[PDB]
Amino acid sequence: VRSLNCTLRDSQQKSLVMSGPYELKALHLQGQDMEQQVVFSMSFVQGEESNDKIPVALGLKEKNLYLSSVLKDDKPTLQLESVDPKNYPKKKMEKRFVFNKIEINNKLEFESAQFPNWYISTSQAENMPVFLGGTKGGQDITDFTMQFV
Repeated sequence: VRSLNCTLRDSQQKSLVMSGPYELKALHLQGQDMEQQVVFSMSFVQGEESNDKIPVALGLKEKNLYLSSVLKDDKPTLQLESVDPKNYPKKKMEKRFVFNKIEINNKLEFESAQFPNWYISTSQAENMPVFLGGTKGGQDITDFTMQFV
């Protein structure tokens, strides 16, 4: 399946890092301290494609960990999920692992295929988790830049 290596940064220049085994946190990084940032493998998977809308999976570079959207207390929730390292990545990923990457004026948004209009979001504050957020509109950050590695 075609994959790109990549880092993500929020629209406020916060870098993404592993908090626990299974959480990402977003924080202002600079310097050599930038080593500490998570590289994704972004996969081009089967789904609903327009010029504006590309379905992707987001895995960690050389880990069998994927971002998925899951119901956790009658709320769409972001988790890191372990997968069988022999079976992944796939072209037909399961729907919970699929995000629609939307280009919206040199920025990216990552909409969950599974929960429409829920986005990968970060907090304005330091050291908070990346979450699934349902409100675009000037409180949580929903847009990102992408860098190639």
